[PDB]
Amino acid sequence: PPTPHLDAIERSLRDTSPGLEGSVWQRTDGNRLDAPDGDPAGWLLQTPGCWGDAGCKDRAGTRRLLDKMTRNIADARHTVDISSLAPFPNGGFEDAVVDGLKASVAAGHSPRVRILVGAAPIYHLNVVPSRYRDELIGKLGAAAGKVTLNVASMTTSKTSLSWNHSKLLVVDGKTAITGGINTNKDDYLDTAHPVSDVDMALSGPAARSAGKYLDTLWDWTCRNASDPAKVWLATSNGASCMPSMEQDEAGSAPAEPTGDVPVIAVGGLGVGIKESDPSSGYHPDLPTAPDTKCTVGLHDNTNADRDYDTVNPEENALRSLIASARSHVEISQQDLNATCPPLPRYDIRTYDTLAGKLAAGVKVRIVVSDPANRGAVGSGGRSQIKSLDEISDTLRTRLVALTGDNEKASRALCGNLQLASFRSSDAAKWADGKPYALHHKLVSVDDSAFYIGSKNLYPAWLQDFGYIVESPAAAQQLKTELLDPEWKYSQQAAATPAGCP
Ligand SMILES: CCCC(=O)OC[C@H](COP(=O)(O)O)OC(=O)CCC
Repeated sequence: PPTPHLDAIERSLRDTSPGLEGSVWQRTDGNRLDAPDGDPAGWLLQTPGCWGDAGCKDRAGTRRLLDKMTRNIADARHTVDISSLAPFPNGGFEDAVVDGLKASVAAGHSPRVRILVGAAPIYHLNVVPSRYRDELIGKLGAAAGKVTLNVASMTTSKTSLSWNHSKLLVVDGKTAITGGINTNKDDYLDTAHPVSDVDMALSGPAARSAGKYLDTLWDWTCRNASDPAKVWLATSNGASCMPSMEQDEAGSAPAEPTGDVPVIAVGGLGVGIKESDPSSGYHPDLPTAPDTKCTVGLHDNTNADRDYDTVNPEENALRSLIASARSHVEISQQDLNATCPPLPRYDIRTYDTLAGKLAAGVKVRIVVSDPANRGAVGSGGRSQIKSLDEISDTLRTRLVALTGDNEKASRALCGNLQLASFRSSDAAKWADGKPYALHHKLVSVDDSAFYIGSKNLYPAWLQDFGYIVESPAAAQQLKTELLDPEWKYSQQAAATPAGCP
């Protein structure tokens, strides 16, 4: 079974980060999209899960995701590995962890558990590692004595604004849930205006790849607990820091296959974990582009740092995913552009790839969060543009820079671009009155290969992770369950750019 899209991505990653293969990125065969029997598309865990229901009575997607998290942890024989943006998991998310651990201990196991969050410098952490550990111990009750906890909050770079943004739940190195959902009450659990998000569940060797990736983050975290400005660490039962928990669990034999799905795991190390991939020959033609009305003051790691690429293969992974599309690409995001300053407004190479596809007649669709979404720096569902023209107009100038003339750029822009903000029903806003917020980090290409993960397409220099799947059957489930319903309702919020019929 051919995988032309995974092949193009694999070439990009091996030229970018050959040294990081097997830790920060890895291609595997034999994975299974982990759907419960009777629900073939249940591996796709969308939230809140109320397509075409403006009042969203039944938050059935959020209940399936928590149910799935609880069940995967309950099955744990050996290791539980959790990462997210701060805060530590609370609400139903903590209940899922606590309930799962009690069940695993009750089945006679003594699981080791890593819970890592990334914290921004300006962010104040109400519940710190030691307090969170203590809450866990208390709710676990008698079971705590059999549970080895490592809990840690971390920040890799104050100046380059870098900390963990990956959203992972890996159990025994063989099941993995990942995506864009924060294990964080307020965003998804207790509001009549809940953010729209998506996760996926798999099993197989690509779960071990996620495990390896978290070992990389914990090697750094354990070592840099020597600097409490960077790492806060708490363990239970006198346990040591466990930097290589996933490698110890893997052992010598290679991961066993669970199905037939080929997957590329790929993350990135942000800034301040590893300066560069010492074995990488990557030497790119970095784009000479200016920006209309923003210049980043910080050093532009997205658009002008070779070394950053070599330790962040996810950014080239996403670009070569779009580059790989022969027919059509769907981009469903919270944002394509970033707030500038502090970060660059956009990823030049990404917009050049998109423009190149518009000029080749490849259909491009961009659905982002509504610009009416104002939030704080990390609100989730917030928008970082004031208008959708800040995407189309950028696509235009990058088209003119390529095609030569503006007329040719209009036949490309108006002919091949669909640009909208997110809706999940016929209502323009929630029946709550507040607007729809989108939190996807999703790219789909030719209904064959897709990315689901935590890594946004807008510039951020955080540590992220995600999976690229190539499977015509799985992209078809993705199209039916998410992409078609998304466009069915977000086209009522479509943009028609400047200079177009
Ligand atoms: C600031 C540059 C990194 C960034 O942009 O951070 C976005 C992230 C949320 O990202 P997202 O989930 O909305 O895509 O917020 C945070 O990590 C900071 C919260 C205090």
